[PDB]
Amino acid sequence: KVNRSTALLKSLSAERERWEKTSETFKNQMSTI
Repeated sequence: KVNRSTALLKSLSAERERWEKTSETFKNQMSTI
């Protein structure tokens, strides 16, 4: 279904943004360990 495809597309784009934020947080934690 097209609606399901669009919903999962926007959800996975949000996941991409969240997980690149997680990656940069992981890079930040190296400075403090």
